[PDB]
Amino acid sequence: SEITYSDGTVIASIDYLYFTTLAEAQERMYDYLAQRDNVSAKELKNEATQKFYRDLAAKEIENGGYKITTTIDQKIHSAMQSAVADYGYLLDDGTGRVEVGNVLMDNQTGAILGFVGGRNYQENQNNHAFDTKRSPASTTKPLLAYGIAIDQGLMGSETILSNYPTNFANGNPIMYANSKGTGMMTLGEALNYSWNIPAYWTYRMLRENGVDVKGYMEKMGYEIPEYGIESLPMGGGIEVTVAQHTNGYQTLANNGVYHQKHVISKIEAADGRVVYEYQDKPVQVYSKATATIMQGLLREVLSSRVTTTFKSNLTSLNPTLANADWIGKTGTTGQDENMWLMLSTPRLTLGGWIGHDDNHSLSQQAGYSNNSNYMAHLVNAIQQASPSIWGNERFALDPSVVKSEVLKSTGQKPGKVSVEGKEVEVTGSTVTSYWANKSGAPATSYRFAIGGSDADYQNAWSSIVGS
Amino acid sequence: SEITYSDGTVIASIESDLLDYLYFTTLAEAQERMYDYLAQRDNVSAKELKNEATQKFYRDLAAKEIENGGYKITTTIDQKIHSAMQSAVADYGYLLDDGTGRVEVGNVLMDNQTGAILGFVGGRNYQENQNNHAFDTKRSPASTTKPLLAYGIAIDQGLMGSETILSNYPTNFANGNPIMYANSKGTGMMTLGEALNYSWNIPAYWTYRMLRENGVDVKGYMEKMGYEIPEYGIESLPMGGGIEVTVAQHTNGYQTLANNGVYHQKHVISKIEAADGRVVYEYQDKPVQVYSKATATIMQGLLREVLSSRVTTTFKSNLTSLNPTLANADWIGKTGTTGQDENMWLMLSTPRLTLGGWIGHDDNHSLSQQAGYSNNSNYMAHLVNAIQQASPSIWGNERFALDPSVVKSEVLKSTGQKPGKVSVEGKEVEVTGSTVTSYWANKSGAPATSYRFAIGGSDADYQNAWSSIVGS
Ligand SMILES: *[B-](O)(O)CNC(=O)c1ccccc1Cl
Ligand SMILES: *[B-](O)(O)CNC(=O)c1ccccc1Cl
Ligand SMILES: [Cl-]
Ligand SMILES: [Cl-]
Ligand SMILES: [Cl-]
Ligand SMILES: [Cl-]
Ligand SMILES: [Cl-]
Ligand SMILES: [Cl-]
Ligand SMILES: [Cl-]
Ligand SMILES: [Cl-]
Ligand SMILES: [Cl-]
Ligand SMILES: [Cl-]
Ligand SMILES: [Cl-]
Ligand SMILES: [Cl-]
Ligand SMILES: [Cl-]
Ligand SMILES: [Cl-]
Ligand SMILES: [Cl-]
Ligand SMILES: [Cl-]
Ligand SMILES: [Cl-]
Ligand SMILES: [Cl-]
Ligand code: NA
Ligand code: NA
Repeated sequence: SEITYSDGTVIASIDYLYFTTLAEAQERMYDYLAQRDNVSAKELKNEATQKFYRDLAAKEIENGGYKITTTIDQKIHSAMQSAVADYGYLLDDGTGRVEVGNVLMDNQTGAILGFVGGRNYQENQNNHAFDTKRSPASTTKPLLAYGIAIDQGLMGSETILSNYPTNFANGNPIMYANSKGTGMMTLGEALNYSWNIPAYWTYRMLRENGVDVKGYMEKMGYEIPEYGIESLPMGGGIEVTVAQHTNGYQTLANNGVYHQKHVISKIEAADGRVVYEYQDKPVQVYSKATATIMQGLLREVLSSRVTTTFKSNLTSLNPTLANADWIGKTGTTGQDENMWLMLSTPRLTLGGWIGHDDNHSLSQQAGYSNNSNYMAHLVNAIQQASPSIWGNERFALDPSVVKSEVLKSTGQKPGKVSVEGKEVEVTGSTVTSYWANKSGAPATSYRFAIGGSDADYQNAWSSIVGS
Repeated sequence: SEITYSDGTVIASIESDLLDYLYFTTLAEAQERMYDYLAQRDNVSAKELKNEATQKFYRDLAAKEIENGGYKITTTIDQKIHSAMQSAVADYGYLLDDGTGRVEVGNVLMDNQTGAILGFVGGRNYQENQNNHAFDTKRSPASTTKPLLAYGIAIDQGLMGSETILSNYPTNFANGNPIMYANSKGTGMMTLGEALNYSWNIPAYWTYRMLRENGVDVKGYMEKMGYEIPEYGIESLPMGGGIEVTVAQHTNGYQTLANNGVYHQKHVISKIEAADGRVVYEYQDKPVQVYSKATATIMQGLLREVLSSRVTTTFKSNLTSLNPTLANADWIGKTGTTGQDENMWLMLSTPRLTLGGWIGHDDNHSLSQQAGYSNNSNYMAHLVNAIQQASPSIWGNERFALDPSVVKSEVLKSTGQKPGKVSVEGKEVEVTGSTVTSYWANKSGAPATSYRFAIGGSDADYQNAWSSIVGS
């Protein structure tokens, strides 16, 4: 039995590359054998059956004469190994040795071209790309809060949300770093800064409208045991591998269309019948309008440089590659335990995590600076190895996107609002807001933003009233 | 006659003209030193020397003396470094072109302890454009003025400390126009750290306004650093309004802050000696304490955060990517941007060196929006690295640190002054809250909180501020 690269080159006969691809090879054989023997999912639920079928899948691979075709690009995977050997030291920050996981994924197929499993398989065998699960934190926000709210037509690109101080149900303040919050802001600013309260209100709105949020997340392969959590949009109650989470940003980057992640393409018996072949099941999870609007937002998350120095780092390493159409989002857990940076061009998504195996804190700036700088170095290694793999294509608004002229101040169409009895003529600076519904944005009404108390609205309307 | 590098290697021999940047700059300055020495030797008075045909005669005589004579001219120019600077601009200059044309450039590397100029960049390519953008060009230093003319003086005079609050509330010039910053009429109260990081304008306006109300001799300070500003009675002076400088002079103001407040006059010539042994000129060390050590070291701490905040420069990010270990040196700096983005400045120091940097167009037209935020910052990280590669210890590993004379005060985040009770317009109030350490350069430290706790701000501003404070 043999395991090969995408081109056919032998990886090995039956150091992360071996164990990862063999393991997935095995899971594939497992499904196949259980299918071959008509084991129902009840018996499959059973633990000693599980052990038996696992063992049988493994021997079937050793004893069989199987050709196992992987999706791994040798040059690219190899360059990624070198990148982490050469530049992994950039992660270490005086909190101990910082572990890393990266998965490089073709956005149009979901194939995985290469990955980084950890700083050094010899030193530490944990596989941080495929096995370790950590809260994805704020990188949850585009997928589960904002993207869904837009796809449902509850929100456009320049909609306003409350970042006024507010409490969880226990009465503790919702915090972001040191801040209890500020006031109204646009989706764009909420996203660039990664504020927490606007995300809380958004998911709260989705529950109020009874939106099938599980539907969305499950179509991307996400398994979240409990959706009834106030901090869910922030990453609370969620734990994901780098591979699975990469698959989510693949969905946004591929114009809303999911392709299931995979590292095994084909398994052929000695006589050459396919025991397993990868079967494309493209799923439209977000509308093309919603995914393309989200792309324009996530472009500016990087551009703005508020929570990541990535675009600066990359410019200094390779100004040409800095000009590809990068979009992305960062994540940071509450005690700086885990940092994420997810990056896409139209062709590829590169998911990246860092943290400690025992879950203890990183440095304040581990995500903003170190992982950003390490990931720029990695992206540049992938380029050198395979020089047009990223592409210079641009993300663009889908024709079905609807434009609205809204007031900058309310994110809604200008007109008459009643403000404590005195009805007023809301006028002023306007912007183009992008929506994914039919009618675009509504007329401005008193409760114009996502979230906010009465005290907040009093206060906010006061400022707008300074006409 | 020969001009050499600091180590004695010959840059060039000087011959009469028939009828790069490095040659003409050093020659032009050698000539200025010979001018001084000839007027001297002939006892011409500096009033006699205001006679204009007399400038001409003594300038021509100084040119001739060098041409004819057998003079050894020792410059301060470090050959490997200067050479690395010329390669860096040739290799990375293109990073400055942003779509508005051929972006010109001036850089001056200075030793903070002596004022010696180790190297410079005169421009993009002497053979295409001979204008010397390091020594000749004068442009507004824009916001890079603020630490020198506004905040550093106010701290020095005891009128403000590291965590003093200043107004950024909307305010007008005397002519009724709003003071603008980018596109913003302003915000509210903010710390000195925030005013400096974002480079707001209203806090500098109020700072200079204070200095003027106090009768502070701002001119005294600036002139001790060699700055020539014809009119100090300008509202926007602390933003760079009514100031034009060369990169060499302006690098010298930053050298003064970096050197714990002690100015050394910039120079490119260290010695002229004749074949017979006469030393016709030798650089005389003349250190001047322009700001106190407490002020300069306080200012150093704030300028460290200007760069690390990355608000108006990507520099520390660019440099981290090029050379992480070099990025860990103790960098401090300030950016400048003129109103229409005509001119971008970035000034950088470690304890050992100051590197000034300007970009812009010879004809003064606009650069792109991010020319200084990103392009200059990235080109200068490349320059700082090339200097490093040429001379790996030259930037040094020393840290900037508070002088012992600095006075520390425990102060309210919200007011910048000691906690206590305040006349909040009938209803005496007890001000409590978040505490921070504030550094002062005086004897006594910060005040107890007064009603008017900030630099600047109207009656209505203070109603607004105090209302929001009290809400605890
Ligand atoms: B975001 O990563 O910028 C901020 N996220 C959080 O604060 C978050 C992360 C994990 C669990 C819960 C929360 Cl609120
Ligand atoms: B600073 O460069 O960030 C802001 N400075 C200016 O706005 C300025 C520049 C030159 C002349 C006058 C002004 Cl206000
Ligand atoms: Cl590997
Ligand atoms: Cl391959
Ligand atoms: Cl809580
Ligand atoms: Cl749900
Ligand atoms: Cl999952
Ligand atoms: Cl639920
Ligand atoms: Cl697979
Ligand atoms: Cl950018
Ligand atoms: Cl609709
Ligand atoms: Cl030169
Ligand atoms: Cl004066
Ligand atoms: Cl001057
Ligand atoms: Cl005056
Ligand atoms: Cl000189
Ligand atoms: Cl002689
Ligand atoms: Cl830093
Ligand atoms: Cl940056
Ligand atoms: Cl005190
Ligand atoms: Na984040
Ligand atoms: Na500036």
